[PDB]
This record gives sequence, structure tokens and C-alpha cells, in this order.
Amino acid sequence: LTPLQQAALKWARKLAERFPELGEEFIAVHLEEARFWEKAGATPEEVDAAGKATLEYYEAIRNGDEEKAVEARKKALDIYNKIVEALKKQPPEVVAAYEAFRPRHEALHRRAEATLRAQYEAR
Repeated sequence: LTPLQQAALKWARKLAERFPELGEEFIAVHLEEARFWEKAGATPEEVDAAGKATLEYYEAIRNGDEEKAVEARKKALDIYNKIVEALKKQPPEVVAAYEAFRPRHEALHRRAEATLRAQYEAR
């Protein structure tokens, strides 16, 4: 397997092992992305970070530190923007792929956030 796929697995596992509600697609949906990312001159360290960020983000969404969230939800967000843009500078043979998958990457996060917040809004 590609060292990028694996680099995202390091953190996705930690995010699946934790919050096992959705221990599944949290890996896959991300994994697929790590293969797209590869197809945009991405480096493992440009991914590792992103994950660990997301990690920070969610587990802070869990505990509830609203500062640590934006700290992480933005450092991650201030990486993929570039990547999507690099992927945007690619053929409409790969573009047609991301313009259908990305939706699910959005859907994962939009779902995850929501659920993971709803958890703590339940004492």
C-alpha cells in the first residue's frame, strides 16, 4: 500500500478506535482521499498533520474545548484547501472523480461533527 494511505490510517484508526460509532467510513472516506491527495504531489507529512488535526478537532469536540476545536478544524482546513486546488489543476478525467466523492467527504464531516457534538449535549 501507498505510504500516504498509511499515514492517514495512523490517525483515522485513532479516530475509529475512538468514537467507534462510525469506526468504518471515517477510515474509508478518508483513505480514498489520501489516494486522491497522492495524485497531487502531496507528501506524508502534509497528510499526517491533517489527520492529527482532525483527531485534535473531534476529541476536543468530545471533551468540549471550543477553542481547541477551531485551533484544529482550521489547521486541517488550511491544508486541504490547497490540495483540492492542486487537484483542481488536474484533468477533467480525475476532476469528475473528486466532484462526486468530495461530497461524501463533506457528508462524513457534517455527519461526524453533528453526532459527536450531540453526544456531549447529552448529560
